[PDB]
Amino acid sequence: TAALHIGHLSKSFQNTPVLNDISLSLDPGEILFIIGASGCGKTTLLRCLAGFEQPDSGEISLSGKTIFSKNTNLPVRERRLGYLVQEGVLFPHLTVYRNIAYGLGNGKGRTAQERQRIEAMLELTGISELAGRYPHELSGGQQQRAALARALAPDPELILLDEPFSALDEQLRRQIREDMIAALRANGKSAVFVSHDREEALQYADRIAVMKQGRILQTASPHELYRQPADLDAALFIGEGIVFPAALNADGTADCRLGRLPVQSGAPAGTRGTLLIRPEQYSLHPHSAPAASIHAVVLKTTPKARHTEISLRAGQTVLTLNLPSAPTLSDGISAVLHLDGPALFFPGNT
Amino acid sequence: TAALHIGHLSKSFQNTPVLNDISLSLDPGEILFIIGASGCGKTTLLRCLAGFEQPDSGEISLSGKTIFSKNTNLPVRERRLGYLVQEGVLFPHLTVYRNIAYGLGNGKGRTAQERQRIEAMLELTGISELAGRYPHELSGGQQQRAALARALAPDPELILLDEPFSALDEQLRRQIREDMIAALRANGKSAVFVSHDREEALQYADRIAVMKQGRILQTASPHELYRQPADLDAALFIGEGIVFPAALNADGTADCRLGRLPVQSGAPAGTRGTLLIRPEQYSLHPHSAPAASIHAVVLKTTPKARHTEISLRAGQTVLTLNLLSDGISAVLHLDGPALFFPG
Ligand SMILES: Nc1ncnc2c1ncn2[C@@H]1O[C@H](COP(=O)(O)OP(=O)(O)OP(=O)(O)O)[C@@H](O)[C@H]1O
Ligand SMILES: Nc1ncnc2c1ncn2[C@@H]1O[C@H](COP(=O)(O)OP(=O)(O)OP(=O)(O)O)[C@@H](O)[C@H]1O
Ligand SMILES: [Ca+2]
Ligand SMILES: [Ca+2]
Ligand SMILES: [Ca+2]
Repeated sequence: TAALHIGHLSKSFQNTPVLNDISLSLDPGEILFIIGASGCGKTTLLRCLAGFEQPDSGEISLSGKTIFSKNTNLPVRERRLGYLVQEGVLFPHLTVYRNIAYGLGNGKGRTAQERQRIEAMLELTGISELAGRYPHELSGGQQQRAALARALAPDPELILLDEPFSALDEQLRRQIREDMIAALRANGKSAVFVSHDREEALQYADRIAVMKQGRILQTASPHELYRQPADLDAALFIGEGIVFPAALNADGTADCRLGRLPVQSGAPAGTRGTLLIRPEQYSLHPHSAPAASIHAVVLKTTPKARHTEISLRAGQTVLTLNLPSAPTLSDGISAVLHLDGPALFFPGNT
Repeated sequence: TAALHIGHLSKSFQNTPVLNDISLSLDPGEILFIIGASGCGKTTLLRCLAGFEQPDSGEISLSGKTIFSKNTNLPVRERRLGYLVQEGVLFPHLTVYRNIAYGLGNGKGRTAQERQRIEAMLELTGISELAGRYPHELSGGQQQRAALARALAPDPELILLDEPFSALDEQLRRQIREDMIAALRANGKSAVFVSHDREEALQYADRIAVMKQGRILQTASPHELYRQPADLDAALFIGEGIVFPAALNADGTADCRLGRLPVQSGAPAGTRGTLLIRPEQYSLHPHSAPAASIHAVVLKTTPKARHTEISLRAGQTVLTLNLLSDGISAVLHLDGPALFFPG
């Protein structure tokens, strides 16, 4: 998948303003991430789209149909989208299986086709052995995965996922996220993810909308957000940074306590502001010979948002490395791989 | 702080084993992190400590007093610890102010001392302007912080914190955890945190217990857990790693297709195994000319699991970086330009 457009949307609770003149589009098949500080309005936005909250002005359209505006306000039932709530509350008196079955057909999961879709959701999320559990019989991350499976089962053209993975250990989240998003993309599905995992957003988002106090500071690709953030607030939200008051010079540097540093800016010389350094930009020299120095050949370089993925031939194997930046090889190909420190060795009774 | 002793503790549900021969110890004022894959038994362990669940076997003692055993089983209200449940669960019919007041004195929050302590908790967690709200008027991360404020207000000698920060954006979680753990340490408090944030555990834990399928895989300092893991299983849970089939040599190197690499092991030469390299150990050379170079002097050097914390006098600042004798001269390089934001 669905297109979505939200135009000038605003929402207040009593004297409490929360969404302030928000505009946002989602293209068919697009994976959009919405991120921002606690309390900035993410869940309220999703609830306004799904019809659980009523905006007090603005417009919302979904796949070419107005669903909210000065003269329309469709019931939740008439809004063709899926919405995994941040609470992920399951029906207490239903089994995991029957929770997942709920949004398919008559809800009972008696048909072979339902059984097969439900089992596929259980396998994706790694909870097949818990199909007969009731929700009170589950850990926090097991309950989270069952809620995710139930949301995903009907495979809506648009799905809104409000922190679908926040209770899950890293390796688990990484597997589910990759398998799930590949499958959404394979099927042309549109999705909006709320996340506060910076690496997740940078890796998987087509575009990221960064919110602050009910407004959108910036909506951009991961590469543009990270390297060309609109604001210092956006820059600090998307990554760690070390900041100093600074005065811009005319030669592409700025002065700060640390020193005179090259800086990306087109503002006039004499502008005052703040300069930000990413911790990965620093190194200290000289350096000891590395534990191992190996000769390597660069096969392929692929820029990502905040790193470059390098394909390598070193010794007699090929590795892929993620590094803050690419090496300068007068050759374009000839490099030296360093290992810092001993590796670990495990005798592996496999 | 209060010391804690858990001894050969187990628990099954129905006929479903969930905690299996847990032993675990906490010295006064120690900060322990418990981590492990989803379903491994972290919350069940905490519930058994707090008396919400009853173990089948084993002993729990608190500051030297046996609280669970074959012959003893102190009710919840009698166990002198605080416990922040992974759901948080605020009292829905009380404001945030009265929720945080609840564990102080008569719960009314009418004494100047109570008002002061509630203000301290509202400020630590950044929710001062929400203190008049009810829980259903709050965002998920605000509800989480109010629940944390409520649990921390009585300042118990032992506090159990099951995922107290999981709904919070990075800057917020960093500030709250730095301020709060510094305060706990300054006051000598003992704390057990459950987390799945690896950096967090490695930075703040005095020890980390890694659980797997109901058992303790390894309990150790962050340095030991990360640099001497018990298990390729434990190694990969605590951090990333690139692996290679390798064969052990006798000079403390291992053969693998990448080369003859120095390795840490005591095993017998000839042992075939897996070599594991952490991503931080890799670099590719040569690097580009640096955008800038700043002369620096090393002030101090604090070893951590994945890096060393170095204090440096450079230009006209002191900078502290995660990246050598503590008085040496060195040069800081900056790779690429910094960003500049007009005021
Ligand atoms: N009534 C019950 N019957 C059977 N198993 C149960 C019951 N209650 C909990 N469990 C199981 O106990 C195991 C441990 O649960 P616990 O909540 O302690 O895990 P956790 O480590 O805190 O998980 P997470 O990281 O997902 O929060 C889980 O596998 C869960 O399925
Ligand atoms: N009934 C209400 N009355 C007044 N303010 C409310 C009410 N409900 C929510 N809010 C406020 O609206 C703002 C947006 O809340 P929302 O749940 O959308 O935030 P969020 O970005 O999802 O936050 P988090 O990251 O903490 O989950 C918050 O500051 C919250 O306190
Ligand atoms: Ca939210
Ligand atoms: Ca748990
Ligand atoms: Ca070989």
